[PDB]
Amino acid sequence: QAAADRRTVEKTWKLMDKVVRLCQNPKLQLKNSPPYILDILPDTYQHLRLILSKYDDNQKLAQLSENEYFKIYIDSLMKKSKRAIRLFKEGKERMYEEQSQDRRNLTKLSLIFSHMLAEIKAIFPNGQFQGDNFRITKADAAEFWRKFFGDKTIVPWKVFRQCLHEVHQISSGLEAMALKSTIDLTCNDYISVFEFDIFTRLFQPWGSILRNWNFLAVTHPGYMAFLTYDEVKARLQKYSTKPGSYIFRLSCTRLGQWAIGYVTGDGNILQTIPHNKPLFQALIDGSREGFYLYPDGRSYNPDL
Ligand SMILES: COc1cc([N+](=O)[O-])cc([C@H]2N(C(=O)COc3ccc4ccc(OC)c(CC(=O)O)c4n3)[C@@H](C)c3cccc(=O)n32)c1C
Ligand SMILES: [Mg+2]
Repeated sequence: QAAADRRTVEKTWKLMDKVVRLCQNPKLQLKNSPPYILDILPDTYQHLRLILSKYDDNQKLAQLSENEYFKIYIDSLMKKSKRAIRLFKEGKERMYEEQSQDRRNLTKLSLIFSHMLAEIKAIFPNGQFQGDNFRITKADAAEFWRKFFGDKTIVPWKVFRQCLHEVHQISSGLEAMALKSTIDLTCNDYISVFEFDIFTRLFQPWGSILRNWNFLAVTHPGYMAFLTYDEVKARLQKYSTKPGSYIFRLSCTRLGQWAIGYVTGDGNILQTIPHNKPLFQALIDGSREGFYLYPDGRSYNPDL
């Protein structure tokens, strides 16, 4: 990780600007729906401009430029922005085909950028680095983080995996690789305390977290990962005549929280946020009551 001096941070601004120009192409017919690069990248430049404003003398810039998280962040942003630029160049006319693999990769990158924005606003609230004070929401998860990493804001994946394995054993590399793609929202091969917080909130309780993660995100056909409210309604339309069809999903706008969509006996699509109980438990309760019967339309619910 190169040092994050103002020259480097500015070089990243120019790259993001290219991505914004490329995404303004009308032939693209880009829909205003989260994650929306034309919101995320400008807001990211703004937050970076804020951070740099605070580190105004030369002993502050030495702090910021040497900040391990910030060094990693700026390097990711530059790599992801170069990737996006490469995507349009190599994708050429295939970028206007709203269903092409080139546009799907652009959507993948827009999620990442969105996750990176939420992270930096969390780690640098109001441009001031607060990474070592970040309060992990689940207490037993926070015990784990402080025990093995203490004050750190960001941790190499390999380090994180070995320490997690001491407490919750991973069965295989394929599992570890699926776990990585789940926890590592920003796809930078690191685990920040923000990503850890999102993960242990989604798949609580900590004491059985890997079982919960497998049950919800690996083996459950009802899991849909990131969808907007409208996208949930759209996907369930084909099942509006099959009450009990349901899916559950995440929101890139409100990380760390689950939502469920399901079809009522009348053929209506309702969506609900399970406040104050783990998702696997809401699904188990929901199944018994007769609401959550056919995950994504299949004919049986996965075995608890
Ligand atoms: C039971 O009533 C609801 C259930 C859901 N619903 O299940 O989607 C959504 C809505 C409500 N909205 C919100 O409440 C937004 O505030 C939150 C707060 C926490 C959230 C946690 C997770 C989550 O999903 C991962 C969402 C929804 C999202 O981010 O998309 C959250 N939204 C937004 C979206 C919206 C858009 C269009 C119609 C609509 O009614 N609403 C209501 C009342
Ligand atoms: Mg990461």
